[PDB]
Amino acid sequence: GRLIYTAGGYFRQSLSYLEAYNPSNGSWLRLADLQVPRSGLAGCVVGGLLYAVGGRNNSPDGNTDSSALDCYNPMTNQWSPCASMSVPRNRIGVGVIDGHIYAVGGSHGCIHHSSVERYEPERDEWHLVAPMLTRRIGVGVAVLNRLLYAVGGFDGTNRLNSAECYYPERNEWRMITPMNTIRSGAGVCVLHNCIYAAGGYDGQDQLNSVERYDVETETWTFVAPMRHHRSALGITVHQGKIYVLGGYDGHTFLDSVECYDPDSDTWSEVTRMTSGRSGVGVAVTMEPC
Ligand SMILES: CCCC[C@H]1CCCN1C(=O)[C@H]1CCC[C@@H](c2cccc(-n3ncc(C(=O)O)c3C3CC3)c2)C1
Repeated sequence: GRLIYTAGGYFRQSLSYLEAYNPSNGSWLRLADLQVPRSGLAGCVVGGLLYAVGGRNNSPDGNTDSSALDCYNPMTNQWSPCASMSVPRNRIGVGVIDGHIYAVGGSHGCIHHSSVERYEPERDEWHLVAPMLTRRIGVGVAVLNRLLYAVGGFDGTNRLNSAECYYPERNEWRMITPMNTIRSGAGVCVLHNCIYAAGGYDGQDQLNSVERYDVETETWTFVAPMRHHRSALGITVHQGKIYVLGGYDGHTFLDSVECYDPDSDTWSEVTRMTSGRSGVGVAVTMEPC
């Protein structure tokens, strides 16, 4: 598309911001607020519609895990509730295959989900698919060659380097090569034939390391690290370059936005969000009106 949308997040409380960044002119642009604050959500795009999935409203007067699926139309600049998932999912992963949205893992209270469900925008309906072999909250999700990948996260006791892959036609999950670094709450995306895992939390500190999985070779290879350690960062791809947005570096909620150029293997600070925050949902689509 054209704009990088960031929705929700957390700073002192769950947030309702919807701001769009234009990598062509460096401009930010605040849009319609989310009807319900939510952190640990995920963002995705299907047929020009932006979707905010799961999360959790950490607020003074209470904390409520969200099973919501909200939908934003850039032409109207309006949100609209859509069908709700079977189960609340905080610290969630999502991935799009054949116009369908896969909601992966997440937490509801202290229940850590292995379950997975798929949303069909044409029927406004969810349906549960096969669960993951492992419970994963704060899981990174990526789609490559119509295959879904769940990478890292937290399973209730330990934080994981493990990763697994879902083959839709079989409705089946299988382990793939684990990462070289334990990552939970990382930024996972796809670029070319590789699945990048950036930052996260490894049980002790926030990570700035970045590695990528080559499906052909089935191996993880480290790559130039980010300039800031990050956890609960937003991540997306725009014109063959990765953008990581915000996160927590261990002491401050970052407004830093970094951009990875895979041809030069370098990271550079593109801009800075209008305020520091972690746990945002990110996606990319057309400009609004
Ligand atoms: C609710 C307020 C208190 C938490 C604040 C202060 C300390 C820091 N932090 C935040 O940045 C919060 C903000 C809300 C969203 C939070 C979030 C989003 C996505 C994934 C995860 N996630 N999933 C698994 C694990 C794990 O550790 O294994 C994690 C943690 C990031 C490592 C957490 C981050």
